[PDB]
Amino acid sequence: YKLICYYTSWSQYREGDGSCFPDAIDPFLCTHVIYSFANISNNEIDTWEWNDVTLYDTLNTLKNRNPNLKTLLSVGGWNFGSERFSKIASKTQSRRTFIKSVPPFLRTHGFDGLDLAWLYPGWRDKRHLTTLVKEMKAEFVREAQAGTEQLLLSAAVPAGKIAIDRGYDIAQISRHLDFISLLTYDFHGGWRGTVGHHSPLFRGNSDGSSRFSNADYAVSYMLRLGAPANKLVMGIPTFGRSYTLASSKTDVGAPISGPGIPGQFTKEKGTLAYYEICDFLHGATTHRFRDQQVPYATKGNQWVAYDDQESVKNKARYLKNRQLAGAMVWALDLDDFRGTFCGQNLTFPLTSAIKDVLARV
Ligand SMILES: *[C@@H]1O[C@H](CO)[C@@H](O[C@@H]2O[C@H](CO)[C@@H](O[C@H]3O[C@H](CO)[C@@H](O)[C@H](O)[C@H]3NC(C)=O)[C@H](O)[C@H]2NC(C)=O)[C@H](O)[C@H]1NC(C)=O
Repeated sequence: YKLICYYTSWSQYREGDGSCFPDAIDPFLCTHVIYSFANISNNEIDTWEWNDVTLYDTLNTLKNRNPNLKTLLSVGGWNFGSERFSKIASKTQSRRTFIKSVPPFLRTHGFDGLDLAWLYPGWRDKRHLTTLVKEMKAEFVREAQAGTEQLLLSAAVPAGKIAIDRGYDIAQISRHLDFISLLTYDFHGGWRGTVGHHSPLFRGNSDGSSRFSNADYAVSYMLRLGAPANKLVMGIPTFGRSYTLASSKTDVGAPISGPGIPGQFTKEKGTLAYYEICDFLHGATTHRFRDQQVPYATKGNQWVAYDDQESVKNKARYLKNRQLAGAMVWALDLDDFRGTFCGQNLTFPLTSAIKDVLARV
């Protein structure tokens, strides 16, 4: 089984224990670690953070301890204008220059592959995404003639039904990618004046309008569209989403006035790292959706939807039963990487729980 784990560049700037450097990553925890977000300048892949070149080095040294560990660099991301990706891929001239620049860059900094994080191509881009993947892979195949291990090519893909149909020719890109990570954790969040869970595993017989907004449906849909199970990786979040209650109602369908208050360390409205949630739980009321099989907690006027060891192991058992390639974890830096916030002095409690299930099966 594969255990793909993302590490984010900006997590280094979090104050106190919140600060996370590649240095803190256990070399034997994940099978693949992806450094989150390279930029594109002059139509060539390039660094993002001022000290990325150093961090790349720190991350890749982990391979000295675990020679089997693979690392990839992800291009794109949320702060990267999709319109920018669109303009690059749409023009053969720009596209070819970008593709040409990747292998040398990856080789120079010690990466074993590239992860495409074009966050949301429109319907006009679907065709160009396919071309980008095909041509990028053809270049990786050609570069391997030089005697080195062929570069890996992966892509992060949203799990939303509409998003998939609109910009992804799954049947086509699946044959060129080494693995596809399904972002099965963005099924809810703010845009609606109601409370809800962003990463439910199952539909939950309750509501009906959105029988497509759960992990099980997304996985089944990808399998139907042509993505081979041995190339599909299910995304499991290590963070939680927070909301500010508009009333004293906390049950399903409770009104919302907006995202929750920022966390002490992550300082981003609407999200909390798992280590922040562990602190939040003290004095909070915990609940769990039996149908969706995911928990949520409330305190004062704050409502949090998250994943714990149990929900995470459950999702791991699920992808195993569906014979998928493995699991993907968004943000090792959002898990209790120090292991000093969530009681048990266990570092990476969420990621380790996933590894445990995958290790059994
Ligand atoms: C990722 O790469 C992009 C593209 O190289 C980079 O953004 C670009 O940065 C340029 C220089 O900072 C911007 O040009 C600036 O300078 C020119 C001439 O001096 C001005 O005419 C522009 O108005 C000015 N730009 C701005 C926004 O003020 C260029 O416009 C900008 N383009 C884009 C699409 O962003 C970006 O900084 C880099 N990301 C990081 C984190 O370094």
